[PDB]
Amino acid sequence: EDVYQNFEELKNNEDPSDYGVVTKETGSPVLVLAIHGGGIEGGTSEVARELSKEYSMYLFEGLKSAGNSVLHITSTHFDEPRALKMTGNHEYVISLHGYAEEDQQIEVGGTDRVRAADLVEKLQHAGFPAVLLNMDHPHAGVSPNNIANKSKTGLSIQIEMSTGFRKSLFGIFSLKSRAVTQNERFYEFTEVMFRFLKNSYL
Ligand SMILES: OCc1ccccc1
Repeated sequence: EDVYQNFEELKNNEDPSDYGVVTKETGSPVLVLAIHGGGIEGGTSEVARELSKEYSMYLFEGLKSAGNSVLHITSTHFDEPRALKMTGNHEYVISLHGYAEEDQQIEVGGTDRVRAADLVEKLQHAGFPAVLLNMDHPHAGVSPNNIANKSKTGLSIQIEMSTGFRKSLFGIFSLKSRAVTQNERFYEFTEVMFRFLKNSYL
């Protein structure tokens, strides 16, 4: 159970300095969506920002020194106005999440079954620990109420990265230092994603 039921409630309860909405609009068919950025799901801000070099980006970040968990709003409740605008303006959505787990794992779901399966094969071939989630899996992200699915097509890829995988990409795993300690494994991962996105969306 999240602390807030929707963005209007979070905005009325939290100091505006303690979160940030960040957008990059390029006209790319694909939107990179990270609604749990900053301290909420650590490392999702950095993966989103690197992919935004080629793709449109929506980022919601928790910027508290601690207690960013209160800023988590589940995808089916996430209705921040700039997110509703940007998802509606794009053909396809890749949505970035973190979940709690020490082992290195990437769970791939979403409504775009063909591209989710292709992404898992490319990650596995490239030596990353990806599994495809199917429609009855809890992390599937197939709800029409899911922010990632409110696009022109309703086709999404949901990328859920374990704590262990996210911690593997940074010298220092802090709000302050992830963005300036990205390692060789961070660029190898984002290169596989750039390779996949250029090929899979034409
Ligand atoms: O310069 C960042 C970047 C890396 C790989 C592909 C596209 C862009």
